[PDB]
Order: sequence, then C-alpha cells, then structure tokens
Amino acid sequence: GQLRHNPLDIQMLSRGLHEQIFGQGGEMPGEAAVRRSVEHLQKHGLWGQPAVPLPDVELRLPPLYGDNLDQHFRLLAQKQSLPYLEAANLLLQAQLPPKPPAWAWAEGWTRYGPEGEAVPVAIPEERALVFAVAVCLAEGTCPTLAVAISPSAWYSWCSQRLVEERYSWTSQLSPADLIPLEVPTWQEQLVVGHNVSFDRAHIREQYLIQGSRMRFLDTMSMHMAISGLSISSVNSLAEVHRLYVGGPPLEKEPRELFVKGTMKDIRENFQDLMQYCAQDVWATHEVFQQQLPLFLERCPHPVTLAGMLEMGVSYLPVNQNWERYLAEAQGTYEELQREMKKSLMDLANDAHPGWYRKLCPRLDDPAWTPGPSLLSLQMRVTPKLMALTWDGFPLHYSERHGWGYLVPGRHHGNGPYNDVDIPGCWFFKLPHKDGNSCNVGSPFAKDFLPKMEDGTLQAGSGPRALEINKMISFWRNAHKRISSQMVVWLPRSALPRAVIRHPDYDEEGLYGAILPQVVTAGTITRRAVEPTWLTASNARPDRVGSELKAMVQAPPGYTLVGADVDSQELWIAAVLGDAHFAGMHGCTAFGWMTLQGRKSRGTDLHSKTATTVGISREHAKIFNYGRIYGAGQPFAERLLMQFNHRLTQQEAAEKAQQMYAATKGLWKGGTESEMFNKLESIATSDIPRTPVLGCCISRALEPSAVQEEFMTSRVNWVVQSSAVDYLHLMLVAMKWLFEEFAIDGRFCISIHDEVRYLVREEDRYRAALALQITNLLTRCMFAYKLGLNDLPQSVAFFSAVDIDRCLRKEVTMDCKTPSNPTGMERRYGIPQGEALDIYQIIELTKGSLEK
Repeated sequence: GQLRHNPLDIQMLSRGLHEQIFGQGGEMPGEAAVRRSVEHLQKHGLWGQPAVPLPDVELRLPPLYGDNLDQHFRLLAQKQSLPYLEAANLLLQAQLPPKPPAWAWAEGWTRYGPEGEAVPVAIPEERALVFAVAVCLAEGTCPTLAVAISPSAWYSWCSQRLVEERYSWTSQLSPADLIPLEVPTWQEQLVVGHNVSFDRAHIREQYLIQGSRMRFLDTMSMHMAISGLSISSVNSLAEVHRLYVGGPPLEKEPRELFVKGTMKDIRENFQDLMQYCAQDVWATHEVFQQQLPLFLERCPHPVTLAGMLEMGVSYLPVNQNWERYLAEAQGTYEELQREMKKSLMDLANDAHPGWYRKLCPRLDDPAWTPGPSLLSLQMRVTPKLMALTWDGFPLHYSERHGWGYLVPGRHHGNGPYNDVDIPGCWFFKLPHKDGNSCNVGSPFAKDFLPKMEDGTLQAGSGPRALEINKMISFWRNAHKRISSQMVVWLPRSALPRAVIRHPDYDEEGLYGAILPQVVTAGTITRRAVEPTWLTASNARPDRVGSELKAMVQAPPGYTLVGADVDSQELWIAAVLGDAHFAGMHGCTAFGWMTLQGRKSRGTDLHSKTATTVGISREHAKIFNYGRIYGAGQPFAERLLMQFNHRLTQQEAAEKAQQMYAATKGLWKGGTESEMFNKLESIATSDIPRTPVLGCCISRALEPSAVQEEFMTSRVNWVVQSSAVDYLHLMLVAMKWLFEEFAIDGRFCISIHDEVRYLVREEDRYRAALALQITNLLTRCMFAYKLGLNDLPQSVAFFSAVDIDRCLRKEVTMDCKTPSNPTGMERRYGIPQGEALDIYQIIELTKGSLEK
C-alpha cells in the first residue's frame, strides 16, 4: 500500500509524494551499511520497537521546474532575483557626473543636469538608485531632505515642512507627508542603501497594502554576509567604504544638527547638510559597485540573494484599536505605577532615613505631592526596599559582578565570588541571557520572567510589586520605540476595494501601518535582526502591553496566518548524520528518535530530553539546539544551572558529563556522532560551504585566516546557515506559491523558525496549505542535497498552523492583561482563532490552492 518502510522499519513518505519528488529508481543501500546501522541501533538498545503508523498524506505538489530539486530551487531564485541583479549591474557599471555646484531651494523633487542646472521633476524615473533621507528630531518623525543618484543624473528632494514655516503641524502622519519614491506602471525597481530600512520607512508608497513590486538592497546585509563580525569591519558605512573601496575617510559633521538642533538651523545650513548627504550617497554607490561581484562569486546559489531581497518587505498593520491601545496601555501604565508608589510607602513605613529622603520631592517644587511620589520601578532602590530572596537566598549587588544572591551557611552555584566578603554567606550571580561572563545592570528585565513562575524569585504588598514589575517589564523596555513607531494612515481612496466591501468595514475607523526596520542579513550566519519585533512575546496573561503582537490587528477583510516549523534544526542535523553514515533514514538513531517522536502521544525528543534532565519542554528545545550547534560540557552545565539552581556545580559537572557520555561519543559510539562527523568534514573542507546551497562563510572566519581556532563558531555556522538556507527556501517557495496560484496575501514578518503572513479573510487555509507544502519541499530538497533518496512521513509537515486576527502563539489565549483585563473580545471585539493540522488543512482546502 501507500505505506512504505526502510530496511530499518521506519515509515517513509507516501508513494505518490516520493514518486513526484525523488522520482523513480535509485541506489539501494549496501548490506554492510545496513548491518552497521542495525548494530548501532542494537548498541543503544532501541531496535525492533514497533511504531503505530501515522496516517498517510497524499497531495499533488505544484510543478517543480527543471529536472532536479537543486535545479528547481536554482531556477526559482534566478527567476526571482534576475531583474534586481540586472539593476545592480546597471548601477555597478556606470559613470557618475560631478556634484552640482548649488543645490535648489524649492518644494518637491528636482533634477540636476550635467552643467548644474536644476529642473523640477515629480519623481525620479530610474530603475536603480541610491537613497538618503534627513530627519530633524525636534520636529517629529517626518523626513526633511533627500538626495538621489543614478547612472544618468542626480536628484534632490526638499520637504514642505522645511520650505514653508507654520506655527503648528498635524500630529498624525499621512501619505501626504512622505517621500514619493514610486512609479506606477522595464518593470520593478531596485533601491540600494546602507541600512535601507530607514529610507524605506520614509517612502510615501511603502505603506500600501495592494503590493510593492519593489525590493530594497542593503549594503549592511551584503557586508554581514561577506565580511561580517560577531578583510572584515563593523557595519558602519564609513568603515565599509574604507574596507571595500578606500580613499579619504567620510566626514562626520560634529555639529549633528538633525539629532540636536531646530528647524531654523537646518533652514540656515541647507548646503552643508545637502553636501554631506550627497557625499554619503556617492560613497554608498562606490561601496555597492565594489561589493556586488564578491557577493555573486562567494554565494553562487541564487537562493541567498532571492531570500535576502524578499526578507526586506516587513509590514505591520495597526487599526484604530492601536490608538486606544497606546492610551489604555499608558493609562494602565500610569495607574499601576501610581498604585505601586503607594505600596512602597507602606513598606517603607513598616521598615528620616537617607534612602527615604531621596524618594521625596522638594518642598519648593511646584509638582510637590505628599510623600514618596518620585518612586518608579526603573529605579535601583526598589528591590532593596523589599528584601527579595532568590529561592530562599537573599539578593546582593556587586560592582564587579552586577546582581547576585547570598546563600547562608558559610553551596555550589553560579560562583561563589570571593570579591564580596559577606560574613557567613557565599556570593553568587544572577543568570544572564549572554552567559556568566556578562553582568546584569538591572533585575527588571525579560530574562527573569521564567525565574518567577517557578518560585525562584520571590518577594517579601511584597509579591504585588514584583508581579507588577513582571506586568510592566515588556512595556518598560520598548514603549519609547513602540510609541514612536511611525504610523501612516491611508485615506478611503487608497484602501483596497475588498476592505470597503467587507461587512466589518468601519467608515469612522482608522487604518494604519508600521514598517519594521529589518536588516535582511544582520548576522554572520545571515540572520535578520530587528531590536523589537523579532524578539517579543506573543501574548501573556500577566504582562502589561504584552498585547503588542496582539495589537498587530488586520483591518476588516484581512487576517494573520502563520505557522511554526517542527524540529527544523533537529531534523537538519538528523538528515546530515543519516546521509553521512549509511545513506538511509534512521541509521544514526538520532534521526530514528526524531522520526518516532510524537507530540500528541507525549514521547518525543524534546519530551524525553526534558524528562531525563528534569526541565521544561522549552528548556529541552534550547538544550537540544545548543548541543546541535556544538557545545562543551561547561556550556551544558551552565544551561542546566540556569534552568535549575538547587543543582550544585560539582554535581552540574557530573550531570553534564553523564549527558555527554550517551551523546557525542568518541566521533564514534555516540547517539549523535555521525552528524558531528559530517559537520566536521564539511566545515573543514577547502572554502567551507553550506551542505545544501554551497554558500561560503564570511571572510572573517575562513580556515585560511583563522587556522585551528574558533572551531565552535565554525561548526555552529554550518547548522545556523543551513537553517537560514531553510528560511530563504521557505521565503522563495512561499512567494512562488503565492504568485503561481494568485493568492492574495503579503509577507508580514518572520521570527527565526516562525513565519507569519497578513492574508485576506477569504483565503487563510490556502496560506496554511502553501506553508505546509513549503515545509515539505524544503525538507525534501534538504534531504536530497545530502544524498538521501527518501523522506520520513513523521517530519514531513507542520504540527499546527495558526489563523488569527492578532499575532499570538496560540489561537485560544484571551490575552487578559493588566491593561486588557477583559480580553480581546471584550475590549476590541476580537474573537479566538483556529489552529489546524495537515489533515484538517487538506480537508478544508480539498488539496487545492485554486478558487
């Protein structure tokens, strides 16, 4: 039947899927390899265990171009990024007229001729350009000046708020207050700039919901990919120009009028600022024309370029509920903060002293109020006035070590540190997200949220003050940029016709948007970086303003559809090891355990690891992923101590050694030895390349210039860049699926292994099915590149796909927050969503993405 098994009794894909994907015929595994795999399985005593078959999946995938999987993905990526490559080469191989003598002083765009003449124009008409914007921080977030370059001639742009002077300006941003850098219908455009996200944020037409038909190329992303750092330089454009092109250093203008100045200063210093911006644009042009050939040579697989271009169209819609959110979050932020100030007053009274004197405003202060009205949770004196204990151990701060805790009885832990001499108590350190070599500047951080749910961090209105800190921890560290996200509100004419015709459409409502400032490749492993939205909780019942993701609410007629990949890095390592060892699935027994792990049944890799260690499922995920990247025993013991503190260091070393005894091996004799051997083989090869796409590592870590150093980072690059190739394949495949079947959706945001989309209400299960097919195709190509001619059924598709009107991990949580105690339905009329599995998605969509 459709069920099929390997000589190691693991169910593979269905016959239809395997025939359509890997074709027919192949090299049968050798008898010696089969015997070796069986012996390895019997060595760990995990052979012959029956497994209940998962139901078979039969679906007709979209046609795959070419005659092979790698050919298919190469063709897809070339088709996607050919026009932008052509525009890149056009900008690269072109002349450049000198700077015009005198800049124009008029509203709108102006074109400068070869002789310096100024001709007013509406919008630039160039395929490829370099862009720069000017922003005065004393007037608002509206852009001020813009100078553009092209193979033909320069361009300049002056803001209406710099030409005309008015007493007051509108407080709400509008499309009328931005930069017109779009040309409605060669086709498609390329914009090149250093951190081009900022220049994308100030474009009038970049906030539309219909479509972009434009991508942005960032010298930061290419610089990170080629010569990034964790023949190299930092991401600063001056350093980039010095490293790649060289010549005179770029002036710095110590005046810094835009950061610190007024509108009149700019009114008088027009020429200097225009000269500086034009210099920066020319420098970026030189840098790009020097960088493009290196990128094309070093990453010959077009998938990297296509994914990098596609990963710079992030878009966040916020409707009128966001406007209420800011007040309700701040109103709760104000009300709770004043509530907290009264709690410490009672605590202080039960506890004038010098510390209490500093908490009281001066008598002559006009804003004087009775008692401690200057208190806030951001102050460093709040924890001391509470006598907090770290699992029954009082806290203690050190200048040389940051925050820590004292264990009476002078126990082994994160320490002990002898620089602090507390009689009868040892001194340890509070855990930090960046390891024990960094210091905690404030206990009011996100990292200590797990430490309070398990009772590790306890108060002495004692628990209220720490709980409310947990409430306003999210809004404390992000309100400045969350409140200063630029919002552009479309008029009725600019909104899509589908939105107007929808029954939930509100005539008196407000529709807006946010453009995240995403660097498509902001890490040496080609990882995207965003300080706020890529690292943020989905929704929690005890955090103020934690509905930030839940505040990214689609307008009537649209919804947010997304999913999370199941054991992405785990399965990558599994297929690597299986391909290295014997050319069959489940040989290394790591693939065997992953394949037979079940989430509904409760016996999976993460669950088994958590049970063996004694930690949570998320802790197990973190531990497994850290091990796959390659980590020593000390890192594992530090992670275990972070996830459990009663454990002592002398016992932490023993537990880490016991954990590493089963895995790793001598590499031979371990559960996950063969994947390690494959990683060491490919990483140590001449000109290291990804096992799948063959995209080289950064020049700052190649073995020629590093020799036998930084091996851990080099190995970690293999896994992380394989995952990033998985992500780029996901992006290009999802874009191709949207374009081929004409699906009305848009890329909203991608968070590591989580990819989210802003889709219409009419087509949501179609986006779910396309995401499932993308995961299947990516895994099949990943397996084929390593030499394996089959794919398991159990890791073929997604576990669950979420359809919702808000961003949250589960479609069921009511997002009851201190600022939203009633719920999404009661406050903003937002119901609960749906989560679906592959069988349910197929049943709903009938296995088709058509209409």
